Amino acid sequence: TLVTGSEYETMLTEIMSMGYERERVVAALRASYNNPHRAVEYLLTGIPG
Repeated sequence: TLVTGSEYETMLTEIMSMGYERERVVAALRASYNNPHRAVEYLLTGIPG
């Protein structure tokens, strides 16, 4: 099922509270495949590009 974006911004907001602006995590989503948890584990490893 497709995702308009809801969960997306919800990833941001969660990982957000975790000291991760919507952009770092969403971009992390672009780098996480849309996943949030991975989005932050990404926030960690450090955005390669």
